[PDB]
Amino acid sequence: PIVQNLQGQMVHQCISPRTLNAWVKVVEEKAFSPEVIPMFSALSCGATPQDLNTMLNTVGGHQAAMQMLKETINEEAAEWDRLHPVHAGPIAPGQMREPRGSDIAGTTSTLQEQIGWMTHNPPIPVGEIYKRWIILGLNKIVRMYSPTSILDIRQGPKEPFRDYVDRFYKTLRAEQASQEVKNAATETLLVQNANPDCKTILKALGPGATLEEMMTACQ
Amino acid sequence: PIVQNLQGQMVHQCISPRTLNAWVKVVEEKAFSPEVIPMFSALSCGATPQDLNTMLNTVGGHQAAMQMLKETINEEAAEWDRLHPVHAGPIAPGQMREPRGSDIAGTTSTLQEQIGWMTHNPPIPVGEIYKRWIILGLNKIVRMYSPTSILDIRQGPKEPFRDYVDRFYKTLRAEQASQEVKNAATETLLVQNANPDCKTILKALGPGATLEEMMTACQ
Amino acid sequence: PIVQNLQGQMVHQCISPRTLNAWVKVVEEKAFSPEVIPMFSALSCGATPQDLNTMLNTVGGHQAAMQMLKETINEEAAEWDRLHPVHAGPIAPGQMREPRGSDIAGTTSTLQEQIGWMTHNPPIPVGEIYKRWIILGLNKIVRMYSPTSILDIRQGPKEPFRDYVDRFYKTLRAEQASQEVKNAATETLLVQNANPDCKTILKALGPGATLEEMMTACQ
Amino acid sequence: PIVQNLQGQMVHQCISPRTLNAWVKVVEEKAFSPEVIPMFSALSCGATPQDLNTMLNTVGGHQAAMQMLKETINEEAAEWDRLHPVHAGPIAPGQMREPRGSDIAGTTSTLQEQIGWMTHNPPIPVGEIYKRWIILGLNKIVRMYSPTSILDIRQGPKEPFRDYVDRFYKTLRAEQASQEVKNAATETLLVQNANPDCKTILKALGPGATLEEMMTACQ
Amino acid sequence: PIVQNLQGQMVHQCISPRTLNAWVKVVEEKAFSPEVIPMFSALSCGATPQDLNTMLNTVGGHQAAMQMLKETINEEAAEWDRLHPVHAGPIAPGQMREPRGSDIAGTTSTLQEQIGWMTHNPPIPVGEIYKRWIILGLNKIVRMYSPTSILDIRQGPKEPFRDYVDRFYKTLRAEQASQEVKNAATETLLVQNANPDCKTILKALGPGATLEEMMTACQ
Amino acid sequence: PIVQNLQGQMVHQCISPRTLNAWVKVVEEKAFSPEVIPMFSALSCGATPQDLNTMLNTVGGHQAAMQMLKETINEEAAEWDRLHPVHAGPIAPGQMREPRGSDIAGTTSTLQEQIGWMTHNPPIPVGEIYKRWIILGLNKIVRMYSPTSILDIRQGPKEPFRDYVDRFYKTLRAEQASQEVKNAATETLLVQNANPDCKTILKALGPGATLEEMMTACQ
Ligand SMILES: Cc1ccc(Cn2c(=O)c(=O)[nH]c3ccccc32)cc1
Ligand SMILES: Cc1ccc(Cn2c(=O)c(=O)[nH]c3ccccc32)cc1
Ligand SMILES: Cc1ccc(Cn2c(=O)c(=O)[nH]c3ccccc32)cc1
Ligand SMILES: Cc1ccc(Cn2c(=O)c(=O)[nH]c3ccccc32)cc1
Ligand SMILES: Cc1ccc(Cn2c(=O)c(=O)[nH]c3ccccc32)cc1
Ligand SMILES: Cc1ccc(Cn2c(=O)c(=O)[nH]c3ccccc32)cc1
Repeated sequence: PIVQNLQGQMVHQCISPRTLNAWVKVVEEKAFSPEVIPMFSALSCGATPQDLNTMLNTVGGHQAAMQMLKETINEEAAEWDRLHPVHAGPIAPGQMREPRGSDIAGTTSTLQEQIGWMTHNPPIPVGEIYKRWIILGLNKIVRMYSPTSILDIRQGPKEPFRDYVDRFYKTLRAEQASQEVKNAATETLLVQNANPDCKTILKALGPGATLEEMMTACQ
Repeated sequence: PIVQNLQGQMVHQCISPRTLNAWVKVVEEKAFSPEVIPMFSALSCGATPQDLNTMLNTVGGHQAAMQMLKETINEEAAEWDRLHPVHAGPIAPGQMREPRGSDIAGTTSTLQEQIGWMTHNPPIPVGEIYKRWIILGLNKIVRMYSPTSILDIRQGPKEPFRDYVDRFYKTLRAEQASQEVKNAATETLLVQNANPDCKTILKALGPGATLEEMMTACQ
Repeated sequence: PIVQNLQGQMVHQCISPRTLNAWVKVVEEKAFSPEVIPMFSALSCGATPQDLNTMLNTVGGHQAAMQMLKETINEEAAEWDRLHPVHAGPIAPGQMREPRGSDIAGTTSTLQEQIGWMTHNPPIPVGEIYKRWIILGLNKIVRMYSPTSILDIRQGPKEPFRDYVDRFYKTLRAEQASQEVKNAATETLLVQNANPDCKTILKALGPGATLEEMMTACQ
Repeated sequence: PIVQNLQGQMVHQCISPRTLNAWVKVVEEKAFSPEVIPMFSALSCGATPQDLNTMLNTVGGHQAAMQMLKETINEEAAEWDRLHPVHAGPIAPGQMREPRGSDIAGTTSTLQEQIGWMTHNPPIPVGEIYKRWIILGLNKIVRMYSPTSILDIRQGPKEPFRDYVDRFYKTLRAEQASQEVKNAATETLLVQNANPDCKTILKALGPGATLEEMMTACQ
Repeated sequence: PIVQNLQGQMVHQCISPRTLNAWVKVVEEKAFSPEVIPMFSALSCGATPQDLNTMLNTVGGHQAAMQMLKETINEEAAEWDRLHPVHAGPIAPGQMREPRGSDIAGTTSTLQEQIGWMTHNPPIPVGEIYKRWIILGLNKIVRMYSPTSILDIRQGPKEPFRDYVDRFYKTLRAEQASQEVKNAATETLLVQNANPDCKTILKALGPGATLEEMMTACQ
Repeated sequence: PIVQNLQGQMVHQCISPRTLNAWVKVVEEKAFSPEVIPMFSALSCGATPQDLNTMLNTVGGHQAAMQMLKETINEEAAEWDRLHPVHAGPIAPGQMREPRGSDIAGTTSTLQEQIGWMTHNPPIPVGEIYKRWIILGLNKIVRMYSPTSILDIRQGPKEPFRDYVDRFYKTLRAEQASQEVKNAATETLLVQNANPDCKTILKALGPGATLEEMMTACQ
């Protein structure tokens, strides 16, 4: 990654063993559960494109997912190239060349070039650009691997309401419902899919009930 | 987080793998037992709003709780906006814009803006403001998930007094009794809910007994 | 805590995840065995009052003990206030206010105030003052939770002498005998409570025997 | 390794215990699964040739592989010597000698010489040169230890499509198919080797289907 | 401990959680096996007397040993006081007082005084002095807890010679034989205590055999 | 060890708990398997003689090996003294004395002297000299503890060739065959000791086959 030292200049540091191991293990333990994404983003704070490739490449399973991710990355790279075409022909001696999609994705750029872009004034933030493409890809994967439709999350006759809501919102997160929909579901699908007893209590609370109020009601 | 380097300027550091892992694991092991809150506060020492979101987002279960927390955060954000309305229309070139509720909660502000606020002279402490909202939310959750009323904590006939008081005060903490009430209960509910034998000893000590004195008495 | 950076000024650092975890785990594993106290003292080296509260608050069990500790802290705070009354009425603009008991215990003071006191020239060492109160409290707890009187530590007929002395001194430590008494017991209670065979050997060594000499004798 | 200190000069640091242990353990757990290579590359970020030898030498098993790697390294060294012959006869007093193949591989050069080369202006990057030779060798090993031809990866009658694609791409990675071939296989061998039911669905999608589309289709 | 910062002045650092935990665990796992001593010495590199007390106090078992150690420390302290008597009466304002035995052992000196002594020019190395007393004490303990005389280490009829020599030298180390005796035993007791078969081979090698030669002979 | 700080001067640092623990554990787990040696060398990067003694002394078993190592060290020390005799009689006030063998081995020199030698301009590298003696000793031990002659490594009738070559080269490493012999064995003993079926294939490849070619052939 690129970090500020204790004196305030932006320099390259090696990715740490603790970072490498954290990411491998989270993938091992959680696969593409949705909370893996924010972990990825945090573990790659300051990453160069080289670093981002390192983290993805150190993953041993999930190779169907990694191939899908490559496809997504190529799509975004191709759109970058449409928006930001680069000059063919030789570089001005000693000067910074402009990055193409494949330079952002780290496949045609050197570590030195990446550093040069990211520490330019002002920065050409190739690490952040590539990270956004990667996350775009990873979210598609999360959605793909989500095993259950929200329509099939229904409260069991003996299932505590709390346990049911946990299942409901865990499913909506993986299915990647917007926050509008997450904020709205509380007045609709969450009640409809509740068991008869709690459905009756919830119906009676009336509209505009907070989730806290609904959960208290069905305790 | 924002830290002082070894030379005394306030700079942004990446959230560490050890921090990320600590929080995930405490949640995994303790859920919303009350001691989780002070751990959260300590693990997020110096956090930006981005960092606070990271820590909350890396939590994989408890999604009913995380939705309730969003609701709390929106409420506080809306109150911030009532108290501190911001100018519509374009920013003075190169100048710091004022933060709205959603900028404090990190949903409409960039990391760079957050840093700018938090390292201004004097600071607009957006990390601390958002942390307070989050903790407000988390305490509601603790109270919600508290499984037992203090009225149902009664000393067993063979239950050592110490074990009973531990249960009593653990329950009061989760139910979020004030310190007035915690300091007062020792002369009332704690005696009433004791077993017959210890109740008799405690009754005889007379009023004004310390908890240490009560515990010694029923040893 | 407050630390010296690599350049020699006194600055605030976040309490580390390793520190937080160390303390929680020592409490989990050892409860209020006496060696917990020196661990507490070492883990809170440089602590502000905020830090000390953090460490105590992160403890999930032992709530009877934590309530007793609050009582002790209030007692010491009240004695501080008797010895060092503070001016009512408004603070001199920009100047340091004097700390009350509850400011030392971190309940009415901000982190910024605490830092200001502790890094004043010369320091008002609020972290060390509060730590002493806490330890005073913790020692009471150790003594309370000590399960056995020294009078009931007697050497078994087949019990190796070494194992017996270990039990003896472990018990005296928890019961909080002075070092005078620890240094004296070797000529008295330790012999009296030994088994017949070793009692005879010890009696014959005569007075002024070191513990090393006594232990060699009964090997 | 050679690192930038907090002041911006290039200096030698000892290889860390965490690094040493990481590499030994990844080899212990994964042998020459393909994801071991990018881990090696990341764990040896900034390595001198001495460091690279350390990491290889600390491996206790896999000695057939380590012998094959020596052979590869000798081959590359011999090609370096063909391209970059060095002056026989004595060194200019106080001046930097040019590196031979065996100096790059760390077998005839001292740590001091290695440092001198790598921190020259401009650097003679002996660590990166040797790392490339090592990786060249390691990839041969991965391919050698790959247990299954891609022709034998066929979807089971009850095998979920996702699980089959994971097997397929894991195998192609170890067999070291190019990215052209990985990007192409999706329209050919992957369909042919699918089970009858999914083969029919895939055939009907038509050509130009993304892997995401294929995977959705056979869900 | 007292350390050199990154700028070259001698300053006080907090004892680390990793250090505290290392020592507790080595004692837990190895008790007073002889190799515990060099671990103690290394873990307390740079220690103040306060730090040394911390490490000893954090030990929960072995209280007979800790009492014996106190006795040893008092003996050395008393000898220090005989050799280096201090002026009674008040300290020169602002000046360094001379350390008594109990100031070296950290029982009558403050951390600030300890630091003042240890960073004086030239240093009064109170940490190293106290460490020597402690080690003197610990060696007595090792010897006390050594379970077997060297006279009872005899090679079994089916016991490999190597395993026998390991037992022999492990025992001599705990019994604290000098290096003269360790270097000499190879020509005497080690042969005498060997089994008949290896005794015959060893006898025939003749005098002046190295341990390597003896071990090869009885392989 | 002696390290470069973040400002570029050579200073003494305490050996870390992580280093101490790494070495003890590698010895516990691997004994004197050959890969232990390069681990030792790496873990003692920058070591003073004091540090080297620490690492050796913290080893609790293998005392026959540690005695043999002492003997080796005395031999090298005695040869140093033959080559580099030192002046008897008093040191020039304030000046650096020359190191004898026992000063290099850390038995008659102080830490301060060691530091003085190692940070002299130019350095008298006593840490590296002693490390070489130690490694010389350790290699003898590896060879001694090697359980099997290369003549007894023969391929089983159902033993995969790869598994056989691993056994072969693991044995040659412990027996400490030169690289000439390791590079040569592939055309001789490795074929002769192969099973009949693979022996026939190998014989037919003809001379000059790489190990990669041989291994492919017998797959
Ligand atoms: C066809 C294509 C698309 C995108 C990439 C980017 N990329 C790398 O360069 C790399 O080393 N590993 C990667 C792992 C997983 C996804 C993309 C990776 C490569 C090839
Ligand atoms: C409707 C609404 C309210 C509050 C927030 C703040 N927030 C984030 O921005 C985020 O990334 N994760 C969060 C996790 C748990 C609670 C609030 C989070 C978002 C949306
Ligand atoms: C009545 C009373 C007495 C003392 C304290 C001090 N104190 C805190 O402020 C805190 O946050 N946690 C604490 C945990 C355990 C003991 C005292 C704590 C609070 C209340
Ligand atoms: C014949 C030959 C070729 C290459 C090398 C390079 N090399 C080292 O120097 C070393 O110490 N360990 C190594 C481990 C595994 C591969 C090559 C190593 C040595 C000998
Ligand atoms: C009578 C006497 C002798 C020596 C000491 C020194 N000492 C401490 O001060 C301490 O806090 N813990 C200690 C643990 C184990 C041995 C000596 C310790 C105290 C008392
Ligand atoms: C007779 C003799 C030879 C060599 C040494 C060097 N040496 C130490 O000084 C030490 O403290 N531990 C050591 C452990 C294992 C080998 C040599 C050690 C001492 C004595």
